[PDB]
Amino acid sequence: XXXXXXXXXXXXXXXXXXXXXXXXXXXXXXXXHVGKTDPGTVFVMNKNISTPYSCAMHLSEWYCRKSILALVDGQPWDMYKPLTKSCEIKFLTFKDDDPGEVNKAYWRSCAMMMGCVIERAFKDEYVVSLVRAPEVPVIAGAFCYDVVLDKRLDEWMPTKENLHSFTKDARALIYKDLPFETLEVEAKVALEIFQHNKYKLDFIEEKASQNPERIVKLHRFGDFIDVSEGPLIPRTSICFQYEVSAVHNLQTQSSLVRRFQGLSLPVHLRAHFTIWNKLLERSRKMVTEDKT
RNA sequence: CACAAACGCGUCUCAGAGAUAAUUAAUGAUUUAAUCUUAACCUAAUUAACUCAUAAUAAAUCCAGCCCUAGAACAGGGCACA
Repeated sequence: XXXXXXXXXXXXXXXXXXXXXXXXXXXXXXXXHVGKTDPGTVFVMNKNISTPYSCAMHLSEWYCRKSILALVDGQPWDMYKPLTKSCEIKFLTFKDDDPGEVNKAYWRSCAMMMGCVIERAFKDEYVVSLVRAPEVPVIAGAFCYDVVLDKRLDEWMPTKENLHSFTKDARALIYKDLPFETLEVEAKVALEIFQHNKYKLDFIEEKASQNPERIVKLHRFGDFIDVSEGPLIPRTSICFQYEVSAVHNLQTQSSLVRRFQGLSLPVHLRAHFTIWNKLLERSRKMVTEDKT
């Protein structure tokens, strides 16, 4: 499973390098960024596939480190979202009155993150087998990560120490400080990469083919790749803590589905350890609910 | 005593025990048939110091900010954070 993951990561890196090469082949472009977040700001630079986060860096280190999301021409985008021609750049943060976008992005980042973690733990033991299902976001403050496993994992029970170890590895990758990557790829090469995952194949085939856009955004964290229609968390330093609350088993059309669920911590801030235990209980209860 | 504080002039408390002092008082008893608290040896009893069966001590790893009978700073305490 290590050779297949290394070959898939090498094929994804070659496809990302080829797409990036063919898209950035012309390095002559005009990027004008003008808008008022704080009072007015006017800047003009020449680059292709320009990053608004680099403009945040251009302003100062403070607004840079406090940058979470980027509102462009009224449309909310990730800070890694490339800009072209004239654009109006606004900096959206958690403390702002509109938590929704950064919240959704946060939950989708947490789902992805564990998408990597579980896989890495499953790369520790060759006995286990993992197949990723689609993820279900919940605006109630929940996120559900769906997956299916080998029969051996169906026979063997998920002891508490296990999930604790998953949490430890999650925090490990959290303080490892690994930057997220944003790739623009065709549905074809993507289909080829996701061939080993049936649910993702069905996802792309059914949903993405109906969509007029053949350009899909692949978010890469470590050796893990995920499909996202929306913004991602800026860095690994943004997420202070993570926890694994509980799992569920659903039976549909004579098929079994294993759904893992947990919670996340915004703006690197926790009130106390008591309210943390309370957050554990709340987490598990929200897992028992399984909102849809 | 002109705030709810600090004081005595006011009130309360003060304890075993073990061992040895230098004197001094002995038991069976040699060397030296007697005698002898001593040479040996089991052993009876004797100020303060010299010591404790013990009483005070130590859960670091956030503490912004607001307060305190706490306070030079610091330290200590208390305030139902985002």
